[PDB]
Amino acid sequence: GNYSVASNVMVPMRDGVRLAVDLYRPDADGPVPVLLVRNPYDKFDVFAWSTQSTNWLEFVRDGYAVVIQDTRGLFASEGEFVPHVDDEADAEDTLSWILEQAWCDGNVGMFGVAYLGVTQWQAAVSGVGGLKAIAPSMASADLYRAPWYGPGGALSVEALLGWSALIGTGLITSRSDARPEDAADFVQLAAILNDVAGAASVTPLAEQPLLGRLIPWVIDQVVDHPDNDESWQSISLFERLGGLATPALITAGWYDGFVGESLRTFVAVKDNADARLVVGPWSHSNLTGRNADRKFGIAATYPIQEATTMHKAFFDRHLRGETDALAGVPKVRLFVMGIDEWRDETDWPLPDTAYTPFYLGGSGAANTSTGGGTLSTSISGTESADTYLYDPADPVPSLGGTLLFHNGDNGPADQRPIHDRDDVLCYSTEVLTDPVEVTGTVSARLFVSSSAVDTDFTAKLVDVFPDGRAIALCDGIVRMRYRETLVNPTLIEAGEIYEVAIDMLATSNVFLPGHRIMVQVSSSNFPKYDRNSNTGGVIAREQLEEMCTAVNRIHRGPEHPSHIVLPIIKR
Repeated sequence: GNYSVASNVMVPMRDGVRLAVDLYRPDADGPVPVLLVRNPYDKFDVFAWSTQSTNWLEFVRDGYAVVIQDTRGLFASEGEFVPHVDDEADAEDTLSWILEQAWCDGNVGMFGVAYLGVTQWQAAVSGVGGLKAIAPSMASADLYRAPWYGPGGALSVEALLGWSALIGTGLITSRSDARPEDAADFVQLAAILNDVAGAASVTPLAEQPLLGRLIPWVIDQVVDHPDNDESWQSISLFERLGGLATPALITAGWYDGFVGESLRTFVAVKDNADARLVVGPWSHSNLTGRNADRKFGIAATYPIQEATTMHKAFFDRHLRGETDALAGVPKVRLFVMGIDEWRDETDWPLPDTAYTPFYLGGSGAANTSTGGGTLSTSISGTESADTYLYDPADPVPSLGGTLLFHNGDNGPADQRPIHDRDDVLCYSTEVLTDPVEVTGTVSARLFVSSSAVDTDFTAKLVDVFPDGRAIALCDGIVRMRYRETLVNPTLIEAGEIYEVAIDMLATSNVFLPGHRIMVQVSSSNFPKYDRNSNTGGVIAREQLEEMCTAVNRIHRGPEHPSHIVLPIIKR
């Protein structure tokens, strides 16, 4: 079909501030269903994000109108920009405006990735009857849990500094008349992006002259609020998701920074409305399926046309009343790593998931990959413990995983470069003779003790290949002061043994014959997470010099059954 495009149509918000939108309307008679996208990266720049989403022009050619809007305070829109705080109201007023237009038939939907996904959850809680469906990709409904902090209570510092530098560069390269400093700033912002770990290594972390100037929010909201307090609660949508009845087509990536939260949104809305889930082996910046030491095959490449077809079927069902539009479409579609194949599922978590404990054990010290650390479904008979020194000045480098900006294009990273570290404990199963599928949420329960009043403990699931590659799958961290709650932290007593849980997000991997299941335990993973100072103080306000090293210990045996819980699937 044919269509037209109207640029910079100004939409008034409740406070009088006008946001700019571009209207892609089909050349048809009568009102049509409409799809909305709220974008902070310039509505004009469609190529920048569309390749990670859908060939949505197909929607317009098929009769849908598409509205792309500049969020408040950015590019063509008026007002002041502050992340997240105005999106709920602005989305509500925008949806109301769309519903009032002559070309809207009363059915509105949304789609988009990341920030363009978070804004959909913020729109969904408005209660606007006209919003019939959303499709949040690689998104979150709880900004503290993803992407700024996490279930463990540690700051995702590389995510914060990287995104902030990107926003800053955008704020500058768009100004209404360049400034004298602009040139210099753009240089500094680039220096941050080329070495995020370096930018995150400065102490006190809270001191950000550049970023703090270009976007105060970086410190005023994120850095200054390490507890999941009221400031975070205010923009979290998660608790309100259970009361909604809005269909949601959710997409996630196993190595994507928002994966944990993306999956949780599916679980939160699947009972009250038509929810769909698609999870590929992608990281935020790498949807190719190709990584430095791991290739998932061409079938793993983000299937943009298939995604477009699925989104159209989803919108046809919920916005155009086509009751059989989703016939044959699975509820859940996962890329199962190892066998490296897409597979349909009827639900997530998968039905028949056997949450199986794999206990830490072994003779001697489990320090380093050449230690004697073992993993077994049987409880260890010997009461032992592995000890190591965690020094904030020398944290374990982040390698792959869900990194967003700091080397965030190699999720399934080979871990061998850090296997020689004494602060990296390794526990592996024997070489497998039969495949073992692990698909679902993953967590660990460790009995630990520290010489400090606070510290961190990390756990990483790894697939060890016959050729030696130790490929990262999923990982988590627990900042001890938040061991029981992210809201009201309390310190620990040196030497006392605590049983703590580490949320390791999720994965889908078949450990094939010849492989080993391995878990890496430590007390740091920088800059994925900022370093714990081991002092019990305000971490972001401490000087490296005033920080302490900590002698940490992992207890294992009959009385302290430390283990990782794997979601075993047997078919």
